[PDB]
Amino acid sequence: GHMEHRGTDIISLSQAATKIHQAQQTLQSTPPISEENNDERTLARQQLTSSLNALAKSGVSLSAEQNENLRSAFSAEIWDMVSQNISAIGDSYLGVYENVVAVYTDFYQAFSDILSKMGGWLLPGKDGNTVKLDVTSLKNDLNSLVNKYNQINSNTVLFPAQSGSGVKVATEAEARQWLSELNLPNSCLKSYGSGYVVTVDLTPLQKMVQDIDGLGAPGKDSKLEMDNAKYQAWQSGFKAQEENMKTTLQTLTQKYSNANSLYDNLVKVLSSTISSSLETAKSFLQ
Ligand code: NI
Repeated sequence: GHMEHRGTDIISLSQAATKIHQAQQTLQSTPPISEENNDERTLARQQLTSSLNALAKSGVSLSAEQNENLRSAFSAEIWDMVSQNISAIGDSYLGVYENVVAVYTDFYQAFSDILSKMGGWLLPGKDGNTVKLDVTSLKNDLNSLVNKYNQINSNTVLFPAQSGSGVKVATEAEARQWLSELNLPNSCLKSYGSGYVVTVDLTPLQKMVQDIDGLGAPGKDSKLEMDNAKYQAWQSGFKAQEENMKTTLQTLTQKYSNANSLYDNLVKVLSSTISSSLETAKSFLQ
């Protein structure tokens, strides 16, 4: 125990610092908006975990204070506990949030694509005080989106994260915990086979379709002639529902960001611990 090995400690600590910094760069730069991006993020966390596994085996020494920092933050042996703890947070918390954003991203794009058609569904009325709305084309497109995202598959499931040809499901209790965590309405909790899933919120779309039927029966052309005031009042209601979906997506992306920030704060604790150890290896008390 009397012979030092600063050279090898410097190499081992440097190696770990580098891998941790690379994983951090990935997790701060790569948005969780596609399967491909999330694969990159998951790989970055694997690279971090592996680096801590290697560091644990390297025999670098921790001071009492560094030891304590690690125990406190993550509540050879110490590094294995740290690796286990951060791995759980990455897989079970951050990785679920990443799936939530990617799934919602594509859903919301599908909605955006319908909004892009609305211009063509609003025509001149019989005179300057009236309009003609293609209520049939609009309702059909919304109902189609509802139908698509009312299914249970990888396009629709927020939790659990999906992969392979089955449907991964959770216990009701675990699913409700995520429902609460995500601040989603109760309609998002769905039974599937032996368990439960959490899916996208269709309620504003369904409300839109209801308000369309509320305007009254279309004419012979499947379109609805409307006085300007009535159209304006309907448009206000439609926008309100668009706002609801926008708000939902916003909550979810902010919560993802905070999950990513929580993981990053742990990474900072790692980097600071390793940096302090590197100073120790380089320092000579006179
Ligand atoms: Ni010795």
